[PDB]
Amino acid sequence: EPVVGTGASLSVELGPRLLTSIYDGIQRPLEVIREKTGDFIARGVTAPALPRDKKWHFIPKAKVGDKVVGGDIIGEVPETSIIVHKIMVPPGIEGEIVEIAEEGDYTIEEVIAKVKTPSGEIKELKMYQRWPVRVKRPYKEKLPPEVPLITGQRVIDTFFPQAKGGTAAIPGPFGSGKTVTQHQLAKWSDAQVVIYIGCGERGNEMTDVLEEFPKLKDPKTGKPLMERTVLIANTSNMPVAAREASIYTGITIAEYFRDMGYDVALMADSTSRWAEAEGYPAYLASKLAEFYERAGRVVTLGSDYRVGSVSVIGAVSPPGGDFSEPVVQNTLRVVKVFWALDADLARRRHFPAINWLTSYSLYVDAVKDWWHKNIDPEWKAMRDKAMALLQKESELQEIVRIVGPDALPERERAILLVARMLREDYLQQDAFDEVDTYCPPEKQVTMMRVLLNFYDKTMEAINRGVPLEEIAKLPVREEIGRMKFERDVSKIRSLIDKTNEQFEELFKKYGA
Ligand SMILES: Nc1ncnc2c1ncn2[C@@H]1O[C@H](COP(=O)(O)OP(=O)(O)O)[C@@H](O)[C@H]1O
Repeated sequence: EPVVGTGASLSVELGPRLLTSIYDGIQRPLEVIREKTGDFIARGVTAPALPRDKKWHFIPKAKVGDKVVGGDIIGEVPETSIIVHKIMVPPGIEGEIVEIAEEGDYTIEEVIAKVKTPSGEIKELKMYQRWPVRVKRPYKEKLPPEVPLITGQRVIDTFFPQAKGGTAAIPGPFGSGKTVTQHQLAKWSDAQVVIYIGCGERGNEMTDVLEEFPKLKDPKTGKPLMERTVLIANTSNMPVAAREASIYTGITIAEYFRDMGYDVALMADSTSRWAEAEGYPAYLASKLAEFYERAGRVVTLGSDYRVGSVSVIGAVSPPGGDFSEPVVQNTLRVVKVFWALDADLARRRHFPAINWLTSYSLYVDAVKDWWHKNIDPEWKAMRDKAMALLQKESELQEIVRIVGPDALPERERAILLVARMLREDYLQQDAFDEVDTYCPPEKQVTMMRVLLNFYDKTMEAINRGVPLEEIAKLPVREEIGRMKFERDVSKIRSLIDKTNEQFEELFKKYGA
């Protein structure tokens, strides 16, 4: 109960009823009290993490005489209408199943299986397990980044992708009302389970968490989002030790769902705060690295080949306006993706307000082959080409700030026209629209083809004396501006041929 080292069993419970729960930094339900210290040990107070009274349906998935290892799945429990809970042998336990519960209803303290280890010790297995939050749950192998976390947000999926098992940062307050991508990511990413550490601490970012989240829908199923979510609260009311520990608790819970074969998204909030008071400054930064090192897509423990994932999205909010010290410089050395939410884009109402010049993803090469093989062989070429055009536009805009626009040749005016179309018809996305709130991979590449083909044809036309003013008012342009609102991808695809012919009608009219 007490003991020396790093804590004496600072841990979490894992079994049916993690989903829909609201918790604190150390897994106590709807607001409890005070913990102290760390670096050595810690003290606690009363609350039961998972209900012992509630009865769960257990479907056995193994028989007497089955050999099992850590992570093997011995049964299933239908926990919400979205998520089947997978009952696994805890890590470090192996042997022969000598006893196993029949199908039926059971509380979580009941013994649903027994394992005889090779030395003969009999281990009793319940529907839940405990794990020290500060030790990475083990796995067979950490796979290299390969499969994108598909977000359905064009700028992210196309230009700044996150891999499943990857690490990403975004400017913080998740509760910030100036942006909604943080909410788009939670509901649309193709993770089955979300672990959310909303440490919104005061007023308008705290009671909006309670009794809206229960009404929030999971757009994929119609059912509520909380049926595939675990909330971890981090209020100003709470002790600084439980706040600190909350991310370790969240990522341990994420890892546990990963181990079942789920893709999970862990979203960690953060606030403009005074975190102050081992060779320090550098040490905390080294420990943060370790937290982010727990993200990954893995072959999980178990006898079946099984893959699961934890992807991390961390909020970042410096004390001041400037993104220099505390959290931001230290976070940006470890994360492979930064989505630079930009107050000046927001005021211009360019939405998602993601600065396409200051954001970055180091996963582009990691994920390209998944796109090429599954969606479009030209994904990476198109993406690179569109970015180069965005870079060119920005270089041109700088020059035109100095000398103005009147001296622009047709060619540069043309680059400006097409870059503007890319920004308006592709980067900008309407999270409030029934269609455009999510953009499937197949739609993203077709929209990109339409735009780049219009670019090719624009430059071909300039190259042949067609005035730009004639191209600017080509009727298909306005259809290109509305294609994000079209569900039918084949109708978007048809814009390619329509662009081609309209341009032919222009080559003709000029003898070009
Ligand atoms: N249709 C939309 N799609 C995506 N985001 C939207 C939409 N409408 C509004 N927004 C949000 O506005 C945000 C702008 O963020 P911003 O306020 O610049 O962050 P910061 O806190 O750094 O200023 C975008 O992330 C975007 O979510």
